[PDB]
Amino acid sequence: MVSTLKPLKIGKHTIKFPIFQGGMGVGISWDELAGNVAKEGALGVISAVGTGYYKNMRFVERIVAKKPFEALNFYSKKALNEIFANARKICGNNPLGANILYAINDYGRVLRDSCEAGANIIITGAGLPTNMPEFAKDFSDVALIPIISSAKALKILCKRWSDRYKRIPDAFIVEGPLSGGHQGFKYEDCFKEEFRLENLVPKVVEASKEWGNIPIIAAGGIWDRKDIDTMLSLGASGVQMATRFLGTKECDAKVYADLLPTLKKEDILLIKSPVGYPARAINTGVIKRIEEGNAPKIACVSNCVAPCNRGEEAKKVGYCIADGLGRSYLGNREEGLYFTGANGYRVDKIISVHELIKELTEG
Ligand SMILES: Cc1cc2nc3c(=O)[nH]c(=O)nc-3n(C[C@H](O)[C@H](O)[C@H](O)COP(=O)(O)O)c2cc1C
Ligand SMILES: COc1cccc(C(=O)Nc2nnc(S(=O)(=O)Nc3cccc(C)c3)s2)c1
Ligand code: SF4
Repeated sequence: MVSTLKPLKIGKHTIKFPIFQGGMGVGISWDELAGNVAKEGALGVISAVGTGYYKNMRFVERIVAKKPFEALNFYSKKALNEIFANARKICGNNPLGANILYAINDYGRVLRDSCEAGANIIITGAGLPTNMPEFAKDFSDVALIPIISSAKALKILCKRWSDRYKRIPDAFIVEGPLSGGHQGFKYEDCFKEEFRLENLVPKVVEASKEWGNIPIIAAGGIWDRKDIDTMLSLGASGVQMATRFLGTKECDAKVYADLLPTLKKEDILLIKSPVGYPARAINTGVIKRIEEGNAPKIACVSNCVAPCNRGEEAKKVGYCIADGLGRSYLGNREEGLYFTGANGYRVDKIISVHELIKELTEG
């Protein structure tokens, strides 16, 4: 209840604690997780990726081979609407974010869908999102947050946004190479000390100085209050954490509650991805199937990312990311694809979102 962490302003919104729960697809950070996180006073973030899978394709107009047909159904507006409404049944009008990656067919469509669903903040990575305000202009109060890997990207994004829209980002998330999901670094760079989050954050904060000290949120490998305090002492205004929340009871992908307490460090690895960035996965499910010669058949149905070119890169790397993550959300241990931060092996007990926030904020 008593904390020395101070509330964080992002645009017109305020969160009690300077903590983001990072967005996680597919079906990992939806209404239960984000709702309870926001209820606790942190920023709950709803992933807008693969919402067609929500409640086993409850809100898709067409299904092929048990998959949402095309990007209009993979990124389902009605599903997103219901997820946000259900989250607000828990967290009321407490701020909620919507996370949507840049490298998609229909980026503006999904951003505006998130705004119309009630998002207070849009968070976008997996690319250089130089045009978020173009699609946000009808929603003046929604804060816009790019995820970056470098101070150079901060400078570029601010200059482009300022020149074109007379607006700059409301915050920046700098994500390091210990994070879950995809990495904003080449595989070889993920292991180099120059790109450790403790080295990225000071550079991004110094670059931020020139544009009015836009708040900086450090993400990737942050485990406990000590890591939070380190990042804050390096100039960050807040932190974004995901793996800790991946190990909470309120996680919307229930499989993780059984997978994480058994997870060993040697079973976490960086793999190739149809998205075109290294992805940090657990060596289980579809990965194992690929190595046995029983890889699921690949034929693009959901058209989930532009860099893949409708199955070309999926066939090259050996798996479809939409199919695998959807199967994971639907409970497929044999063929699901499972992601984790580097810290995933440190999850022993599955605890409540409430006790996690208490651990992170007490004192
Ligand atoms: C399971 C999992 C799924 C993720 N999916 C996404 C995603 O869809 N979009 C995104 O921007 N980041 C994604 N990430 C990255 C997180 O939002 C977060 O920035 C990162 O994991 C923070 O590091 P930590 O996990 O050590 O706290 C994912 C991370 C994990 C662990
Ligand atoms: C449908 O495709 C899917 C399925 C699951 C997850 C995703 C996804 O978008 N995964 C992510 N993982 N980390 C992300 S990050 O934006 O925080 N870092 C980052 C990473 C790379 C580059 C830059 C600039 C920043 S995005 C997409
Ligand atoms: S084949 Fe490629 S573009 Fe199509 S759903 Fe799979 S990963 Fe996405």
